[PDB]
Amino acid sequence: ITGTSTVGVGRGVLGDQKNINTTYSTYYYLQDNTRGDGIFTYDAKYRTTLPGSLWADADNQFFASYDAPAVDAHYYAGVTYDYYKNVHNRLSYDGNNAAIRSSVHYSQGYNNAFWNGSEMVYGDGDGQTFIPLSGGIDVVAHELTHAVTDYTAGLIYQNESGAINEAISDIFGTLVEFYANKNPDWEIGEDVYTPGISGDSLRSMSDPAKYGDPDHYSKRYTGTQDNGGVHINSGIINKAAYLISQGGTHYGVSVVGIGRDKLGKIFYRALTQYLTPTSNFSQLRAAAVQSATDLYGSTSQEVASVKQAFDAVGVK
Ligand SMILES: N[C@@H](CCCC[NH3+])C(=O)O
Ligand SMILES: [Ca+2]
Ligand SMILES: [Ca+2]
Ligand SMILES: [Ca+2]
Ligand SMILES: [Ca+2]
Ligand SMILES: [Zn+2]
Repeated sequence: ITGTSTVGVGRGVLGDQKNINTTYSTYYYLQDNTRGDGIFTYDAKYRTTLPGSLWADADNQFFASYDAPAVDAHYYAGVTYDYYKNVHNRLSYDGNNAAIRSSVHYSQGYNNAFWNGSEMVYGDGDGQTFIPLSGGIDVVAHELTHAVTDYTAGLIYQNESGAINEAISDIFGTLVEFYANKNPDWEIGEDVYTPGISGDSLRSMSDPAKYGDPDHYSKRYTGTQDNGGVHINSGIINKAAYLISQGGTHYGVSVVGIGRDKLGKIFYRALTQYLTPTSNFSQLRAAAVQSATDLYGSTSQEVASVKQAFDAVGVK
């Protein structure tokens, strides 16, 4: 909508106060004009018609319980935009400052979040498996990263290409979490998963097997569930990315860590220059090796570590 840019204040899902960029025209709307062609947050009103209504508020204060998922979806979309712009020189998900749209309060008891081809969508959770999923910066950045992938490599959401697609979203979700630097880790969704259980998460990149996901290609799932295991076999790539950044010895293979920033540069270049819709894990290895070669040189430690990491997870 047309209006003047304003700064509201509210509380997110976890009770933390933050400022939000809003737009004033009779009401104050969750429309951030400071980033690209805007970040817009919508109320789906417990239904499944999308996007719903652009979030409107009478006083620019967002402290009601119902406001909290919208505050975080809006704010963390901004963080994610900033990460891609500041770190990778990428303007929104399409590289041309496309408007970023999110809807919250999707359906009832909805234990998930997704990118629907056009926008991000967040359930509130059922209060036991999840609380409202926009409370997780890694979840928000995971979903927006699907938009990036969809515009760039276009990895088909099935089998190995789909597991790469998922791992890319977990990788950049995690790198965005570190960029914001609140309580960062290599786990996925810990801030919104199982409020009654401390210390767990939906997936682990440092130890995928903690939640039954494979950490080596020999353990890959080959059935048909979950689009051929896209959220399962992502563990193999997540583990490789974790090893590239942090190092370690995994099934006897030692990897020299090179840190998160270089992990991000290598995988962003692979995503945007080398991967294609049909890429498999072997092709991801080659794309990552080539990306590291481009950035750091063929004789670099960075290239050697990429090779070590894919060796360690059984990807040749
Ligand atoms: N996002 C993953 C895990 C969440 C499961 C919650 N229902 C999936 O859709 O499979
Ligand atoms: Ca208000
Ligand atoms: Ca965390
Ligand atoms: Ca996390
Ligand atoms: Ca928990
Ligand atoms: Zn995903």
